[PDB]
Amino acid sequence: LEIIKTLVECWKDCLSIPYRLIFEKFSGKDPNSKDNSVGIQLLGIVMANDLPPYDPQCGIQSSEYFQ
Repeated sequence: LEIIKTLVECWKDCLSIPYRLIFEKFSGKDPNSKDNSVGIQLLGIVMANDLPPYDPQCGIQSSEYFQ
């Protein structure tokens, strides 16, 4: 996570932040799995910078994403 944080923070120039894999990280079910933690932490990293969440024209409708 630290490596990725510095990677994103340093190259804020040509990095198309990819969703539709962060999404599946926190789009889990089965409330007995610490598996959406990775997606939450990745979104927290991307939000630690000034990077907009969900960058609309990259996939899923905002409704399902944020739900």
